[PDB]
Amino acid sequence: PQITLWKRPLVTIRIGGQLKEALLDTGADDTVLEEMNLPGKWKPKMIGGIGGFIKVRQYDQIPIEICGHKAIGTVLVGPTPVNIIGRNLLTQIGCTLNF
Amino acid sequence: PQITLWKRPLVTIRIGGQLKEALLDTGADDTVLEEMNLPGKWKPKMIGGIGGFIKVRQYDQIPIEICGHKAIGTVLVGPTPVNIIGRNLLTQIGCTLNF
Ligand SMILES: CC[C@H](C)CN(C[C@@H](O)[C@H](Cc1ccccc1)NC(=O)[C@@H](NC(C)=O)[C@@H](C)CC)S(=O)(=O)c1ccc2ncsc2c1
Repeated sequence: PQITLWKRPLVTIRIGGQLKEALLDTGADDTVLEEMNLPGKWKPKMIGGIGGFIKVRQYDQIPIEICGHKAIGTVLVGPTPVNIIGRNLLTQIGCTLNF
Repeated sequence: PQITLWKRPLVTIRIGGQLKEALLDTGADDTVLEEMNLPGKWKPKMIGGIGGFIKVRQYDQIPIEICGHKAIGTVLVGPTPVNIIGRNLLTQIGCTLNF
């Protein structure tokens, strides 16, 4: 699809057996999901945003389908106000910026 | 151009006659640049994301050339981690997300 940027580029994603709305975010190196109780091992991480840093749980090799396109990779989970699909997954679904 | 996402989508901008490197950030509502001088009146504003809010200076109707494309719009200036081109200007330059 083509997504214009008049509004937030929110799309439906499928992860760990939930459908979620998530921002396709070219400014995000990593994918950051709102708090959710994913199974499996994780590693602690701190990521820096506009207001400072938050602590997140890093889960590896998590399947995520982004409206139709399958990806698998690292997902960070923590107290973000929005689900963020970052470049690690955007590259996998062949997402580009175009102008 | 078409810009892939295996690297940060950093582009050269020209603003107030100065060249800077800024991140094309579809997850950002607004454009916020690191502390710098810009001509004209500004008003205090606060903007937020992960880690909470920061105080910025809002400059309206500021010309910025982004990767050779002209925009004129709101530029926020403050303690952002990186120079960010947000949707307010990405829309002006005709930027879309495609996959
Ligand atoms: C490169 C620095 C950048 C800040 C990283 N983040 C991604 C960014 O697009 C966020 C997304 C966002 C939107 C709304 C609420 C909260 C966040 N936008 C924002 O924080 C913007 N907020 C809004 C409301 O658009 C602000 C810029 C104000 C306009 S980020 O979200 O802080 C982020 C994401 C992934 C990641 N991986 C490693 S460090 C890292 C940091």
